[PDB]
Amino acid sequence: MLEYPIGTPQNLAGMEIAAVYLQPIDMEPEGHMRKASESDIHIEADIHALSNNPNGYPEGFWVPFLFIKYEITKVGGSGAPITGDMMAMVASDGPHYGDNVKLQGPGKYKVKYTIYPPNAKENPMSPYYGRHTDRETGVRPWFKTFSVEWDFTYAGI
Amino acid sequence: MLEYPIGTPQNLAGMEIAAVYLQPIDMEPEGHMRKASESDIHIEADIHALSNNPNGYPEGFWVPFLFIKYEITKVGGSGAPITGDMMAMVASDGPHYGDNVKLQGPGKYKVKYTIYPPNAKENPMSPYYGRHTDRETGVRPWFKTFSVEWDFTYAGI
Repeated sequence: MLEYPIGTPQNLAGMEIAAVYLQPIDMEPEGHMRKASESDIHIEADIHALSNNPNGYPEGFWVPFLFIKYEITKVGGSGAPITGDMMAMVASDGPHYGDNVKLQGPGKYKVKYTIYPPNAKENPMSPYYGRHTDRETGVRPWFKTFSVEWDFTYAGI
Repeated sequence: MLEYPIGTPQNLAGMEIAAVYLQPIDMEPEGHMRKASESDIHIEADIHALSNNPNGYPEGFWVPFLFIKYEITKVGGSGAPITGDMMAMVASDGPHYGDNVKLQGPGKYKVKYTIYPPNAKENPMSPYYGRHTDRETGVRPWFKTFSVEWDFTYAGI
């Protein structure tokens, strides 16, 4: 299989944050993602733990229960920025955060992800995840919400 | 601190299902886990992907967004079964499903876990996790809810 990079990964808060895209996908449950026929790409945030991750993740593990918002702006650029909220999902190459997106034609785009930890009140997965805090098995506090941004040139799949 | 085994792991549906326990833990958010001072153990379900996992997980990955119910019964003795729902959480050794539990003194206990996939109606994370189904990046359907059982001897902690 082939995927396409959006810039190069950025390392922050003990995680590698990478942006990639591929053709639009189909997902179970149906009717949540924008229809593949009405989309240009499936954009993803690939987030994995670095070595000595402060929240207890072994190096390379997928970081679960995050909430990621995105804003894609065409440089530059008559249309409104493209925005959305990713969904966590599994594919044949493992779990990702992703969304089907309709772009605004070929050209240069700015991509910004805003990444919320699993204790953020804005993150609807926060009620379902915890963090040990006892001395023997506890980990460091969650990172604070942050953003990452890249530029990429979209030509079309 | 010791991590005690509950039986030996069992392999089903491309996953290793293991049961272990340790001393009661403290967790953020507070007020979800039974107080550590009012508990005997923290019981865990350790679920990781085997090779050729049918849902797309690389070997060794934690299997996320499951929902686990447990039933702990003192073998052939007085006392009702002890039931509850685990919660997903991260510790210094990575993510787990777990819960703080009060037992009924030393002795032999049966431990049964009932494991619900992300698309089960009983799993509250169903609106928050998907599975690709397109030909190029799709995976096999989720497993159906199933149970696994072991027993162990509790001596104290």
